Amino acid sequence: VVGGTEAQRNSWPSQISLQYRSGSSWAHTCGGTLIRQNWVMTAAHCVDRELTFRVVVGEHNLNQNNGTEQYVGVQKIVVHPYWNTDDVAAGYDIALLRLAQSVTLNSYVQLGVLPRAGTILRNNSPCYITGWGLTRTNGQLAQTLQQAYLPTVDYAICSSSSYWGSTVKNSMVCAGGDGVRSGCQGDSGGPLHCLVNGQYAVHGVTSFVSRLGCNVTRKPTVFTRVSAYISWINNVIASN
Ligand SMILES: [Ca+2]
Repeated sequence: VVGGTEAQRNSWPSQISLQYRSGSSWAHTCGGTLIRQNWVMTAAHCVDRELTFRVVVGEHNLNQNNGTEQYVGVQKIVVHPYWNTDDVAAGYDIALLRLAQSVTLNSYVQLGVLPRAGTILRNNSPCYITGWGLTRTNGQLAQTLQQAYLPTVDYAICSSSSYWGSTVKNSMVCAGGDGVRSGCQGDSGGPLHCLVNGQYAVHGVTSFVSRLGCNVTRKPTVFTRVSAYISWINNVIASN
C-alpha cells in the first residue's frame, strides 16, 4: 500500500497474510480475506507458483509476535477455471483456499462480509484497501498492516481511454488513481473494504496495477469484483 497509514490492530479482522515457505523461513507474498473458518478468498495469480503456502490470521506486524496470530496450512487450492496466468486483464483473478484446519474467531479473526451478488458501487464510493504490500513502487513490504482510502471509479470512467480503457472489465472494480495512494505488490489477493449502508463489505480482491508503477495518476488499482463471483464462491464451498 503506497500512501497508506498503519491500520489499527482490530480494524480489519478478515485480512490474512498469505505466505510461502522459503528455506527455513516464511515470506509474505499476498493478502487474502477469510470468508469461512476454513476458507480464504484471494487472487488466483497469488497461488500460481508451485510453492508451499500457509495462511496467517490475526496478523498485524510481520516481523514480531503480536500475540494474536494463528498459523494454518493450505489444504486445497481452487483457482477459478477460467483464470489464465498470461492474461490478468481477462479477469477471473480469484481463488479459494481450504485451510488444513478451521481458525478460531475473535476480535482479530473474523469472517469478511461479502456483498450481495451483482452489487456495483456508485462512482466515488468510500473504500479502504489493506495489506502488507510495498509502500512505494519497487519498494519494500510494510512491517505493519497498512490501509489507504481509495474511492471507487465506476466502470464507465475506468474503462475510458484516459484510464484503463478496455484493459478493465465489468467483472472488476477500480479504486484510487490519485497518483499518491494505491495498492502495490504484496497487497494482491487482499481486500478492498467498501462502506455500503453503514457496513463495510469486501467488494474487491486486489488484482493489478499499472506496469508504470503502483501509484499512477488515472491508473487506479484494479480488483476482481467480488459481487460477480458470489455463485462461484458458494459453489466451491458447497462441494469442497
Ligand atoms: Ca506478528
